[PDB]
Amino acid sequence: GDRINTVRGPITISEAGFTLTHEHICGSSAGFLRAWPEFFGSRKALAEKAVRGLRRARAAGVRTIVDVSTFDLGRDVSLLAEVSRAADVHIVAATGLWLDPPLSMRLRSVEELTQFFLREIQYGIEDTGIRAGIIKVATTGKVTPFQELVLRAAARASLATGVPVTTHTAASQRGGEQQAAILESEGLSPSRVCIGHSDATDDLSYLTALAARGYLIGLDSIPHSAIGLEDIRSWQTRALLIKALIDQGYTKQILVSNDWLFGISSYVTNIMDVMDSGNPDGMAFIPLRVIPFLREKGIPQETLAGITVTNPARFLSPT
Amino acid sequence: GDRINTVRGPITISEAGFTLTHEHICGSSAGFLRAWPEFFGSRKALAEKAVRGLRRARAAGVRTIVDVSTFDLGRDVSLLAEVSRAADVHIVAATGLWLDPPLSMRLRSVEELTQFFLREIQYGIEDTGIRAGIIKVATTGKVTPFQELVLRAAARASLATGVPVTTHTAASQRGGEQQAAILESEGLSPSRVCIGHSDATDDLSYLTALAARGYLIGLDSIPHSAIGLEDIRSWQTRALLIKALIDQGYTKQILVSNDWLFGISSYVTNIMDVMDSGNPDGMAFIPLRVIPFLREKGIPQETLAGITVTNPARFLSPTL
Ligand SMILES: C[As](C)(=O)[O-]
Ligand SMILES: C[As](C)(=O)[O-]
Ligand SMILES: [Zn+2]
Ligand SMILES: [Zn+2]
Ligand SMILES: [Zn+2]
Ligand SMILES: [Zn+2]
Repeated sequence: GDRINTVRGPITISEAGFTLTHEHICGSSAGFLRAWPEFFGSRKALAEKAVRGLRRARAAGVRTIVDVSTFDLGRDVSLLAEVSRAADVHIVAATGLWLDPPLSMRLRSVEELTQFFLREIQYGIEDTGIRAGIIKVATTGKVTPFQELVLRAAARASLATGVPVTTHTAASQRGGEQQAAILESEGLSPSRVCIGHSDATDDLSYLTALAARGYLIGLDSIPHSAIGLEDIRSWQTRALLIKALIDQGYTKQILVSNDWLFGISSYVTNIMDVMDSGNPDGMAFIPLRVIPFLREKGIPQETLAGITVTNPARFLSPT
Repeated sequence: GDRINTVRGPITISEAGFTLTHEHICGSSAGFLRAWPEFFGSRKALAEKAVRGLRRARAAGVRTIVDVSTFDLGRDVSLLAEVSRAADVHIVAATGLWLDPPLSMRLRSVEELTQFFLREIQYGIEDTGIRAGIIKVATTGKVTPFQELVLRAAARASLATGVPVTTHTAASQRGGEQQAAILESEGLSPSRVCIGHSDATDDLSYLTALAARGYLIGLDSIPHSAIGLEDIRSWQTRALLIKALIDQGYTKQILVSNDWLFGISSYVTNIMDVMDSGNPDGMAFIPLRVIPFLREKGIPQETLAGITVTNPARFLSPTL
């Protein structure tokens, strides 16, 4: 496919440019932003903060982000569109389900879920006409029966439309292997799938084996190590996983991001200020800090451009 | 004090008339109706079905319903307003939380939840300006820590505004007991509280003990017995609890409803069809079947009017 769905409409592959493949404008819950905007100060304040942040990321070279907020992460695509336009940064929206499905999702069959994901990709999200360009799934180490249904529905929607699938995994339980087995049982190519939060451990055997099968490896939370006052595991250590996979021959399988946001209600109160204090760069942390760090370790310009431009383009191109 | 908030604005107490105090337009989940309207055929189809159902209720004497759908039951107050205007039936909307709070609610403190309930009562729901006139709270048998926070936030919002609290219980587990204990610890008067789904038990000692403390008793799911699930008890057995509480001297404490809905996504697919087959009268079941049954059992008109008109008016009218 020669075009990608964004919250402002379709764009050509070449227009995506430097792309952060796992980000959020807001981390919330379905209906929450509209029912309780003053949780974030106001909707206007949240939008203004997001625009300031996206504009700074753009100044640092970012051209596109993929907002991997699903329905149950409180995705408000109208907000995504507002901020995309004002920051002049492309935003790709997601369908799928994260870890907080309400009853009206949890009690659905695989066939029903498949039709929901297809609606969001092929028709539009809500009444907005904005179409999703990626399918987000989350599991909790040992995949539950419902999460298995979500994975199967995601695979079927991907096979029907060509849009990729991206996952949430938990640290330590090597969640990508369980996810990969289920997705392949549906006939989905690994080249359509990113195993996310893969920078949460240093298990290189796990990462390389997935990469060797053709999975994209989401090293997508690099600055999360900077949130704490003095995290035992540094952001540099997370960033060195990028170099490790390059050195093993898997440059083409790497996707990098911040997994940042501008507001969060899906966590206890006041975490946003801790996050912003630890990583004032926000979404600009990848281009301003991680890229120069890797350059200094001797990774060539061509390799960094391949990771930040070519790999996301190949991933997002409907195939 | 003389006015109740509805989805079309304030009404006077006298305007409420025959009021069904526990009902739903749609039983769903936050965000769901707008993300997947075709689950219900279409939004338009859902709306039209609800308008017909409310017009039928109106023709059977109903003038107001209290839609006790909370945020997490997917309450869409814009839908309520549209259907209210088309059916010419008053609808009182709810704040509070039911049994499916999302993470962004589950992680909130009691102070935060209190602010949310207050905003929905004092400012409006979403950006609609439609204010809630009741606070709904749900618990399961033994109250969980989060449900306790919800109860306390509900009490605090009620005490600040005069708006009443109505509950979901598992009557078979005598759930009203733990609810009452928590609500009273906050200084809430039982006369501001309806212990709901109380018709799901035959334990009259449980019901009368609550009534003796001044709680309103929600005998609010009568036709759910006419459907196959829940229990083997008949709807007449449930309706006889109304007579039982009258005879025990608690007429003033009784509230009656159907707990009906016109669409449902927070259960298995097609359950709405099963429900409609078992209760073709919908929200008209109370006035068309239960009221005549009680008349046949010798309950006088004045008593029935007290239960269906006076008691809801006293309950809903904001009061300190
Ligand atoms: C919304 As997240 C902490 O799973 O990237
Ligand atoms: C929405 As109900 C089944 O608790 O009245
Ligand atoms: Zn995640
Ligand atoms: Zn994320
Ligand atoms: Zn209930
Ligand atoms: Zn109910």
